[PDB]
Amino acid sequence: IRKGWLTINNIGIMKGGSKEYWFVLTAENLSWYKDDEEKEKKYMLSVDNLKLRDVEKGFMSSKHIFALFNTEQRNVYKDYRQLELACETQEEVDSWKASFLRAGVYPE
Repeated sequence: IRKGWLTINNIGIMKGGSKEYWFVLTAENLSWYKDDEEKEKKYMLSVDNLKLRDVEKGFMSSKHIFALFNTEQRNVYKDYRQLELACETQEEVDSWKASFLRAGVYPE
């Protein structure tokens, strides 16, 4: 339902460091790509069995941050941290959060 650039702050330490990925969100799944060519299909998350949260109060304010997480089903991202997603502006974060909620991501 939505396509665009989206930064991930929590990436495995072996390949860690905040990185920007091309992200496609649809009703069924979350698809991550290296670039807007939409070729790699490196990894994905299921829309169902996910929860959407705001970032911790007092956390870094250099980026507009929100996170995807879960505790009830085995649909969790790599067990390193909660999937912290970030954007340059608040509008992009709100757009992504709304798209996730429409897709079927449970709020909080």
